[PDB]
Amino acid sequence: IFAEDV
Amino acid sequence: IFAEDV
Amino acid sequence: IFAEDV
Amino acid sequence: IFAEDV
Amino acid sequence: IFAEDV
Amino acid sequence: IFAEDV
Repeated sequence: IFAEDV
Repeated sequence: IFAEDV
Repeated sequence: IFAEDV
Repeated sequence: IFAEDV
Repeated sequence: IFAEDV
Repeated sequence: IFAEDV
């Protein structure tokens, strides 16, 4: 899993 | 931005 | 708003 | 998996 | 079961 | 905002 909020 | 690889 | 169940 | 971004 | 109220 | 996942 890769996840981000940017 | 929200992004994911799952 | 981003919401999920996976 | 639960996820939420707000 | 998913419920989302906005 | 309400999210419920069951």
